[PDB]
Amino acid sequence: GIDMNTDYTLEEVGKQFDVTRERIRQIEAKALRKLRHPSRSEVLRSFLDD
DNA sequence: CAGAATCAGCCCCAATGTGTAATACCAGATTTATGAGCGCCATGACCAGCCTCAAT
Repeated sequence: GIDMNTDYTLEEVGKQFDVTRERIRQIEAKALRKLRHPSRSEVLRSFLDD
């Protein structure tokens, strides 16, 4: 739910993008892995107050 | 000329407004909590080539 009124489910997103649900899942997992890769999001890691 | 009436002037009585510096039971109806169940977005496991390199 980023920069929009509401979020969209994975199936509606796949339908809008003409991409299967599993391919959408794999692309999301690749994006999450790339964000978990180091040398990035250092301020995001610093955003924890514990 | 003195009389008292109905109007302004005057006066007594009531009213509000102020007061600082950090019982009993009976019956009939309703609802929240545990009963399971359909159904599913998303977890874990494959599995075909287009996209990305090598030797001659």
